[PDB]
Amino acid sequence: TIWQNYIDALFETFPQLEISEVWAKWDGGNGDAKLTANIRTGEHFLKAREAHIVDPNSDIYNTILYPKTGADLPCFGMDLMKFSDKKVIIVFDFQHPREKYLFSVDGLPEDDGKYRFFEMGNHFSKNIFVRYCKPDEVDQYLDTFKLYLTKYKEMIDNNKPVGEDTTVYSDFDTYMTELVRGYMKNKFGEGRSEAFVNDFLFSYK
Repeated sequence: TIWQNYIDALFETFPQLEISEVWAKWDGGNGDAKLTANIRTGEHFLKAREAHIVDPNSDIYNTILYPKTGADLPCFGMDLMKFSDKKVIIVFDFQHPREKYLFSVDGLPEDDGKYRFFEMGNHFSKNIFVRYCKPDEVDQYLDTFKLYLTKYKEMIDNNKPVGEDTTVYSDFDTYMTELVRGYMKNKFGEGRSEAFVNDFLFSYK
């Protein structure tokens, strides 16, 4: 995968997040598409849920860390998406569970507001990070990603949250579910795509 350095950085920062379930291994596409879905658990987190899909023209790593509750911490989410042979979109952010709550982190870049990608202040922070690039270029943004990870580890470590109330994340998982799902439908079928979104991606609704 073109995302190996991101994945390595994520689990260097959070070595406690160990695979607790391999939720799915699926073939799809022409199968020439392979999907891996893992649930990871470990100190300070309810779960990290990691989706990784590859085919001849795509490489998608979609992962959200859901911290334990009661410290009002955000999730950390990323959608690292090679979607064609020559194109990638990279998105990562601190995604707060509370609707309409504006979050930010001192010392991180702030989006300039030139492009309207996501609803700022509603499960996306001032520091939303969105870039398009070539597959050949994806590590240009690795250093910035590592800085985000450093700030997230600091807030997790400072707070040591212990709550296990998954309903904290209901509004967030509903919102993300509502946010065509063309890729998944085309490759794995309408049924498996629906199960993937509801039972794995956003299962706290």
